[PDB]
Amino acid sequence: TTSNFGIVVEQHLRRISFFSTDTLEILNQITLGYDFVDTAITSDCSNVVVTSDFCQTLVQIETQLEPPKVVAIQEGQSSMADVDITPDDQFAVTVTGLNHPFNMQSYSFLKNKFISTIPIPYDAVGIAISPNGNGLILIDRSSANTVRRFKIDADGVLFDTGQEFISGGTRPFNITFTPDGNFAFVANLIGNSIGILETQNPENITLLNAVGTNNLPGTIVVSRDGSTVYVLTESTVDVFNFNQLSGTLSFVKSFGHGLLIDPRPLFGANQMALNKTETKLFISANISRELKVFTISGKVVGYVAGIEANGGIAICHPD
Repeated sequence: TTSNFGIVVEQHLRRISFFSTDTLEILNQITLGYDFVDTAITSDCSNVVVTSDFCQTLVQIETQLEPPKVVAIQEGQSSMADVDITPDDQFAVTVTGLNHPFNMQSYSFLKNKFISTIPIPYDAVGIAISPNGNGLILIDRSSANTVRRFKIDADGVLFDTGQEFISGGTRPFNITFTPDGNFAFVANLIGNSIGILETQNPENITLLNAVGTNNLPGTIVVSRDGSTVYVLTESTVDVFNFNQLSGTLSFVKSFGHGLLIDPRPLFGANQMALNKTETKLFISANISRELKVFTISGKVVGYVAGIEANGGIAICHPD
């Protein structure tokens, strides 16, 4: 029972790998022959979820044994890409990938089945569930340069509020909450800016402002105290400080990962994660097909052996 590990998708091998945060070597490689996209992991740290696009199949696996044991394989109504889990670990929620129709789908970890399905707009990418427990869901709408607000209840039933909000810049692509659920950050992919939304009151969401970034911001990682924010770019990681009273993101510095990556074809899937000691960044390079590890200061620390990165990435974080 170790909690120094993570999981990464390799879409072209129709495979996934578990790797150690410590040694930086593979742990277990499960090959199921699906169209894999993104992953989530549980608070508990005990169960994982992987999605698939054209295969429209979600797989669930238990992580605490000799070799990792997959335990459910369900097909959804339609395709799947970004995933988040509710903060209580009871449900997993999925958003559309490339092939239509376009639906949001929730899945019960207890019942090991899907529970609700609702249609989402054509331009929908990225998903984020608030850690409050208030059950607010927000997704990006890339062509309407707006973000839309959804609901999931205690049962897993999904709802469409049809409330949309400016994203700050243009081509909103990925969203990430603060650990307390009071702000959300939207990566605006051509706008080259992060948007910042007031989400403490989900009946009254508002955009406050937007700070700019290097070319082509993909994924937002935020440290567990909420004061440091890391953004994955075509060429760099950017770090900002966040000020939780005034709602202001302040640039600190950037460093270049020297990797080839391209968010677009992974529909909102996080290609970066922080170890449990928020001391190092793990990056999943789409196109260099490498899992590189850096320190948050930019120091490169080394890559993992023989993983052809291609898709989402998640690291173990108990809490």
